Amino acid sequence: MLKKKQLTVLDLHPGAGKTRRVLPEIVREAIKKRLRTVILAPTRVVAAEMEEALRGLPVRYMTTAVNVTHSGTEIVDLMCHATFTSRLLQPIRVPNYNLNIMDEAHFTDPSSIAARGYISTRVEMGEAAAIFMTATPPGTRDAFPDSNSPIMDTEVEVPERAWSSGFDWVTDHSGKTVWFVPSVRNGNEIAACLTKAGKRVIQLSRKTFETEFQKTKNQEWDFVITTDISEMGANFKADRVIDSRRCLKPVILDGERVILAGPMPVTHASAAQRRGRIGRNPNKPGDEYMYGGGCAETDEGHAHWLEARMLLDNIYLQDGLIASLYRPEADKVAAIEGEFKLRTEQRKTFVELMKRGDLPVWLAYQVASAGITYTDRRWCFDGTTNNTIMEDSVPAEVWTKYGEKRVLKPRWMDARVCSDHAALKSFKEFAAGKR
Ligand SMILES: CC(=O)Nc1ccc(CC(N)=O)cc1
Repeated sequence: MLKKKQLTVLDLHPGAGKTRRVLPEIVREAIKKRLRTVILAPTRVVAAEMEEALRGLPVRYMTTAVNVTHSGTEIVDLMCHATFTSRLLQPIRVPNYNLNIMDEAHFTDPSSIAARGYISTRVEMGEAAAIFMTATPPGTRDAFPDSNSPIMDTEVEVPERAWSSGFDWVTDHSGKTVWFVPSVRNGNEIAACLTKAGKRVIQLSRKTFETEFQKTKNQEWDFVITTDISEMGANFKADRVIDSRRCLKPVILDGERVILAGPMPVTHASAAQRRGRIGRNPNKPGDEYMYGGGCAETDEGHAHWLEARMLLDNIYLQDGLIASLYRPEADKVAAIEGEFKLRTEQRKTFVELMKRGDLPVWLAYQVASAGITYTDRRWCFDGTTNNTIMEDSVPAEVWTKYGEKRVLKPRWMDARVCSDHAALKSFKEFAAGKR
């Protein structure tokens, strides 16, 4: 694998030991061969599990998620997918790694897609080797891959709202269930319904994942209600998955606004990863996968692939060259390569709107490409009436940094800034000049 110009897809089935058995073998060989290596974890939770798998190996953990004291001499770096892409974007030196290992390489967040595009382009140029570790590579059509133990697969109507009757099988179960929902708001309704029925429920989503994931180890629970973030190597001691088979798809409308379309079917890769949370123990056959819908290729035209092009257009590679997306996922977007390349000062604004601003890539780009500076929040209030953000069925209002109460009416409307209470609270803080 470790040879220049090689990209290997390590596509062993879910639970086959890619992280705990194969990765340490690859890292030992890399260190022996004096290959400057990067390992990319999707989340801090996985970064901490990798330290356990790699313990005793000389690895520099470029994350506060790992409390270890480094030799200072390590030639293997470990960081999150997003950290890698972030550093490429910023005026910070990133080694031209000889070996690029991406764990959970199916992750479809924009920074992950961009990282795959950058790495696969360096491999294509003959500069680097890469290993993409995932059971579900891009364009996989298999929702039912192999497992460590047999799984009971059942197609069944899954509730997506509070219920009173008709779903006894949900609550009659005496084990532990991981339930994939299409949104935080949908999970909140199901969680409230299960709690009312006497169940102990933990909710996971991207913003809460590190804190709340620890509760799956520290407290007894009956249900975990999670969004798609638990497709990225989240492990549970569960005997059932309930899968809505539904997700939200961010869609850019008329290059003007972003909607959260759906819910709509998941990809085959997503369904396989959801299912792959169970069947992991060869001594515990008969874990259950209950699924409420079919699969479809809902990544086609999904905003994450356009946002990945916005990131990759702004990453230096060589002179004026621009990294291409990883070939198997390159047709998911219809962008003109280079169309999002920003001049130095607009690029800095773009980066800051994403890092400190915590704005979606698309929205960060619209603001930066308009020549607006990071702290200039006038755009949050001067949009069309149809861009009015609502809070409890009335227009959302903030006090501006001038101390004037104004309706939130952004010039560019991205549904992700108000998809749940936490998102809207954050965007209100942004519009008010509070970060
Ligand atoms: C947002 C923007 O300024 N331009 C844009 C380019 C291409 C597309 C189509 C696609 N899904 O690939 C959508 C939007």
